[PDB]
Amino acid sequence: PLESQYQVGPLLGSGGFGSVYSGIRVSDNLPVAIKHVEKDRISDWGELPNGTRVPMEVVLLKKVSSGFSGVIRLLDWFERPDSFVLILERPEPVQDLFDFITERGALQEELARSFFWQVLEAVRHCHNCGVLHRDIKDENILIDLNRGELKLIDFGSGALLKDTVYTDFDGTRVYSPPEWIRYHRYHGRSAAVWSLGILLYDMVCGDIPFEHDEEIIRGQVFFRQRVSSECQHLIRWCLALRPSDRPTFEEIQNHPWMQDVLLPQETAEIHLH
Ligand SMILES: N[C@H]1CCC[C@H](Nc2cccc(-c3n[nH]c4cnc(-c5cccnc5)cc34)n2)C1
Repeated sequence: PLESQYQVGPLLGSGGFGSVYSGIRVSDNLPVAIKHVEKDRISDWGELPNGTRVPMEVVLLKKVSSGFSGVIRLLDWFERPDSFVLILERPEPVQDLFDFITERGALQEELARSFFWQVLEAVRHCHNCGVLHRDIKDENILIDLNRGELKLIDFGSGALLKDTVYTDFDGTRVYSPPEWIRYHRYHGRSAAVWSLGILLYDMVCGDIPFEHDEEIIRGQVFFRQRVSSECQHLIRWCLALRPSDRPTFEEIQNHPWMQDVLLPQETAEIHLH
């Protein structure tokens, strides 16, 4: 019975992903997040190592949950008649990147550098564990306001990482690559890099670069804020129209703009405290 193991708090939010509540594990008072997703709303299903029907999200989460905490870890999960309930780690105090950007405006490049680097590390961790997130965006990353550490959330649109083409997509369209818009086909890593380009622009400009399909397809970036030439270059590289023209993750992290990143703690002391 999960109803007695957890003290349910306020609704943190709801949307396509379902409904997520703040919670507290009664045994040790550990802060937690409680996510409800209706079975009717789940189209992507997977198999547990012990042979059982579970949402793919659970499968993916299990594969990425462990030491490296760039990703919010799954602590436990329950099946109900018409829904699944996930119990997830919850940092405190916390704010998602979307709200942070909204309230603070465009981020100083030193801050964006640290945040972007942490996201890259988190995404690399996922890929190394055979998991593709498919919905990297500011709304899906949490900021531990005390430690300056970022955490990736919501694998409800994710999939197992593969080297062949994806022909399905239920992520955020304005973060999706031109090859999806045009051909309904994309490969995991190169598509991820595109979304990262969108994210980086978002960090240093205060808003997303594209709104309509035609803009994504044209792939022309204009800067509304003062942004260094190095940063502009990295962004334009990630947003290359041709997937094969985009940088690998190693290439991104070796880019000149990516050098001399602050540690999470230093980042918090300077920018969050
Ligand atoms: N864009 C917003 C929409 C509302 C959910 C979320 N906000 C917060 C706020 C504090 C903690 C967590 C939190 N702590 N731990 C978590 C684990 N998973 C999720 C989550 C969010 C969305 C979809 N799936 C899972 C959220 C959390 N999430 C992000």
